[PDB]
Amino acid sequence: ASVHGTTYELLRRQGIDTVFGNPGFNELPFLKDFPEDFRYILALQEACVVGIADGYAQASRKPAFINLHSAAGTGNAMGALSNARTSHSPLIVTAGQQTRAMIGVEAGETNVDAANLPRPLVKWSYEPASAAEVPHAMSRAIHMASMAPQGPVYLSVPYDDWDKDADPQSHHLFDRHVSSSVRLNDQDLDILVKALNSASNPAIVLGPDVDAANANADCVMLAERLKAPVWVAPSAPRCPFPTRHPCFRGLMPAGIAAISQLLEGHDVVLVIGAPVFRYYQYDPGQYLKPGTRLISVTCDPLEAARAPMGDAIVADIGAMASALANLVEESSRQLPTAAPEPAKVDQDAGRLHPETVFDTLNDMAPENAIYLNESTSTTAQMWQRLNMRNPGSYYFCAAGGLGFALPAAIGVQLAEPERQVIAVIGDGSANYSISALWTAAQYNIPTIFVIMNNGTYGMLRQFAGLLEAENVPGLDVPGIDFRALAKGYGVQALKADNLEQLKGSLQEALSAKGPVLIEVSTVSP
Ligand SMILES: Cc1ncc(C[n+]2csc(CCOP(=O)(O)OP(=O)(O)O)c2C)c(N)n1
Ligand SMILES: [Mg+2]
Repeated sequence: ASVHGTTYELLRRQGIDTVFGNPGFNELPFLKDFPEDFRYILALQEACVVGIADGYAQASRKPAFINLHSAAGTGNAMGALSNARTSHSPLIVTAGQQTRAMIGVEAGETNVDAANLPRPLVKWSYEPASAAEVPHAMSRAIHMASMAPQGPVYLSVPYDDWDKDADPQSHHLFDRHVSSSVRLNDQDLDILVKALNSASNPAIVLGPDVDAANANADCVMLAERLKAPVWVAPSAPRCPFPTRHPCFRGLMPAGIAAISQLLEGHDVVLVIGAPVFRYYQYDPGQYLKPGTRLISVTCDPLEAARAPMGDAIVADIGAMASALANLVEESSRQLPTAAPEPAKVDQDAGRLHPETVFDTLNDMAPENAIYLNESTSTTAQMWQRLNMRNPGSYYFCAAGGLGFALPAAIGVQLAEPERQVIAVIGDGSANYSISALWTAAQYNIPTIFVIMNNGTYGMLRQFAGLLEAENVPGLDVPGIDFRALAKGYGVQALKADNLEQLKGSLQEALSAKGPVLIEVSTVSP
């Protein structure tokens, strides 16, 4: 049968038909004789490779298979893998390794200490000891990434292994299925349910793993029965709730003191699918005001152990959310009032304000559109001004790693052809993963790229305001032509220097059959 044939049989039997890669010499014996039932998505830089696969996996809610070249190709993808760890993203990262006979010699393209290079961003890293073990190793790689908490995994395979004969017992791997859909036992669950019904002013914090689980609808019901406000946890990688539902309270501030003040007055605070408050800024204070008890449901033991406060349960987010929403009694309390409609900012005929750009997206864009965010100074306004009523409608780099949104948008749009993907990316952020645009052109993935050009790293200048950071170099990015960049990679390029220009550009981009980039002149932060 051979390792090559057996592995490709194992991948299809495990449901994988797509390979996101940038080719290399160690990868040719694996890439050769490519099965007709598989499809290869090529990106020009390995950060783009993983980013595309990442968005594809997050929207599909299935594993994604990557093929990179040795250490150099693995190294270029490490920033993406960092984002891919904090988003519990099921990624099977494979890298070709030199012939076993020359690894000790360290011949050119040898990945030295290969399993250590991904760490500590990968749940599992491995280099098989024997060619016939490779399929088994791939099997571990798939399940490791698939099993909760979902995470990136790494497998280095010497290129001489693919032609060798596979183990005849490797066929037992093909139909292996491991379940993680677990929930709290009835006795402890009923205790929790009794505490939610007893709470006089409960509150719900929802994290990215809620959207990863597609537990949004269950979380809506739970919020309705509890008649409880709902916040999305800070540094949110995803949107787990309808942003215009009367219970939704918006994006929590990323500060210790600021979160405990918001939570003050709620006896029970139920967190689901979220790390227990990840803070960006140092806002020292009380983690919790007195009279507030916190219960956290998480798929990740690291999150449960990490918490500075509260109880925690390590279970499946989907199974827990569905159990809690169907078990709780409907509260007599009145439903919370929907947050106020956002105000319209003054907009002259000149450079566009971010608020105006987000309002124009909301009226113009489809109700089932998918948004992506790498405009770091405008996140607060984007959450307020974009009505996202459906799951899988928002993605933001989980670890804050720039270069995610542009390639990921191509991956999401590939995963969801029926939904229109609009990526709002700031200037400067677009540079990290710029080559990915080519993949959208070559495969005609019709992602819309909206570039917010202010000529600066807006968030960095704003933050340098918090604290007296004066005379900080490297904060301005003047003189980039994004329409020229989009042409270089074959993406149709549009511009928008005013509102009417923006309105027209958007209507055109929505009608386009190919990818489109719109460079937007925006006002400085
Ligand atoms: C890979 C990486 N490099 C650098 C940073 C630091 N960083 C955080 S926000 C930011 C500015 C982003 O620029 P832009 O898209 O213009 O954002 P805005 O003007 O909206 O703040 C930078 C450089 C990062 N988070 N990740
Ligand atoms: Mg900017």
